[PDB]
Amino acid sequence: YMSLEDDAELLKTMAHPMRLKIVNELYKHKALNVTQIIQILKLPQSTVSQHLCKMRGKVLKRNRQGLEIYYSINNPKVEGIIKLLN
Amino acid sequence: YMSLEDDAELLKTMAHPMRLKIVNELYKHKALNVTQIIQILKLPQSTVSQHLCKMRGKVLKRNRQGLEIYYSINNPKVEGIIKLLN
Repeated sequence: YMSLEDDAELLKTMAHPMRLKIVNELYKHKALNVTQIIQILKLPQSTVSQHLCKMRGKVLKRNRQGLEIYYSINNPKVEGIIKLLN
Repeated sequence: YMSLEDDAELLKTMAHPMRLKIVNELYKHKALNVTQIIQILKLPQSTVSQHLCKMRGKVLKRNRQGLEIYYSINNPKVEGIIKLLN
């Protein structure tokens, strides 16, 4: 059941159009900082930050390089799903 | 062809433990009626029917053969995702 709950929560977290767009970009670029993500998506800074915040942990991993914060996919399942969808 | 919104909505519809169980079972048995599903999941008919109702047309296909109504997976993305999740 835990494998099912984990998986259900993963899908739930990814289940938003702009979040899938963010995950796809991270899949295409491996790792991106918030500024880069904003640039590509052309969305309000706060919109991107809100999405990244909700995704951090189960879908994305956060890494700090200097003063920049880099996001990348934190689970092989996420990458597999994004590939299947695009 | 499916849009970004269709993909997000697909994940949202599958984002429930028992729904993932249902999809996995259909993946393994190919065709199952409500009674077979209720007996496999060991859940109330009310609960199972609601999940099937929400999934029909987006995640699952409803089929009729004589007096029997059975479900199957006809969306490639759904099959692809359930395989990746196991």
